[PDB]
Amino acid sequence: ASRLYTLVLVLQPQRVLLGMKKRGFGAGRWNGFGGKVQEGETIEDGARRELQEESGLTVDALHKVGQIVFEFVGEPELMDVHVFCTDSIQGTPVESDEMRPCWFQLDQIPFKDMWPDDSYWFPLLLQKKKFHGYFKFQGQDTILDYTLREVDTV
Ligand SMILES: CCc1c(NC)nc(N)nc1N1CCCCC1
Repeated sequence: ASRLYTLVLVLQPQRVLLGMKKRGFGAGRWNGFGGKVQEGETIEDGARRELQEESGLTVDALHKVGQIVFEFVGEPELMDVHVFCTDSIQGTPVESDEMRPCWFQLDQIPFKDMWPDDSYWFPLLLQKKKFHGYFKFQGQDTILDYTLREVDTV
C-alpha cells in the first residue's frame, strides 16, 4: 500500500523558499515543507498545516504541480508525495523546531544538499510543468530506478 505525504514549494519569480531539516527524517538536507497527511484532513489541508507548522506561513492558493512515488527497499509502504507550489504567501517565514527557512536564487538551488531526486524533477517545477515521478531508493543517497514524465492533470 502507500502513505500520503505533502510537499510545498514557495516559488517566487526570482527565488524559491527552502528549509533546512533540523531533526528527524531527512535531517541535514534542504527541502520544501510538508510531511504526513493525517486522518481527517484533505491532502491540501495537510500541506497548509505542515507549511504553517514548519515555517509559520499561510497561503491563499496552493496549486497541484506534482506527484512523486517513492519506494525504499525493504520498507513496505510506498511514499505518495503530492507536490504543491505557490507564489503568494502570507507572512514572513520563521524557524521551527523542524525547519530553518532560507530564500535561494533560482540559479543557486543547493542540489548537492537536497534529496537526490530533486535534481531530476526540480527543473520541471521551475518550468511550471506538471509531472508524475517515481524513484526507488536504496537507503537515502542511491537512486536505483526512476521514471519521470510531464502530465496534463496531476
Ligand atoms: C523521502 C521522500 C522525499 C524525497 N525522496 C527521496 N524527496 C523530497 N524532495 N522530499 C521527500 N519528502 C517530502 C514529504 C515529507 C517527507 C520527505
